[PDB]
Amino acid sequence: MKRYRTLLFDVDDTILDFQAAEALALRLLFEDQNIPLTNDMKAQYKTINQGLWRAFEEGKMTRDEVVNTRFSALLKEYGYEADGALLEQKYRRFLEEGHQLIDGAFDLISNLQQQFDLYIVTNGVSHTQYKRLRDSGLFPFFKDIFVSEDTGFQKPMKEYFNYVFERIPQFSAEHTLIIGDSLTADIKGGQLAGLDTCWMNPDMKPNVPEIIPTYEIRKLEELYHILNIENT
Repeated sequence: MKRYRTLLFDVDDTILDFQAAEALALRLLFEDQNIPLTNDMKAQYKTINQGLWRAFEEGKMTRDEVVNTRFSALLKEYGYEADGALLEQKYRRFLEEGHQLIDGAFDLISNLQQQFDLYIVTNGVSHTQYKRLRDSGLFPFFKDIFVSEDTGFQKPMKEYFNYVFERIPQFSAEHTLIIGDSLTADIKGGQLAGLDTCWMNPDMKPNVPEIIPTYEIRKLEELYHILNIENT
């Protein structure tokens, strides 16, 4: 039977609770600006932010443009003249203080480190991901951290994965699994790159693009059975 050797983990909403970090950072940003954060505004922020990150994944926008325009795009249509780069800098500081964990992530990663080689694969801002991984105690369990900004490309692009593969000693695709919550960055990314994929989908979101993962789970602890190792 197949035994994976190398696990590539996405960060946000895979092992760290990015939703929680985002929720806190948005609240604090809007309090900082003394602007009421209505349900309608929060919903539009999420749609705008999602569309801009997708444009970046697709190669249609730089990440800097994504993060430096999302808050000006939102506030401008609600009638506020806003400096998108300044708002992002404030948001960024608050986001970098949120290192909430996904349920079971610490115990899972600690257990897997004993039997597999673990790596991080992320499109997130390098400083932000390093800091949140350090603060949550996850950082030392990973052999390396591969950030899109070093590569010239981003998940799901095949060239991002080429960069990662060249930097894993004795890399074998057949013995590698990528685990992440994004159909578009992680699952499409891994599939393109010749990897088995594991979709973290706790909320049983639909698969609108029909990007089919090798596995789909709701909780990280379901990995023990997929990886065929005993939980401890």
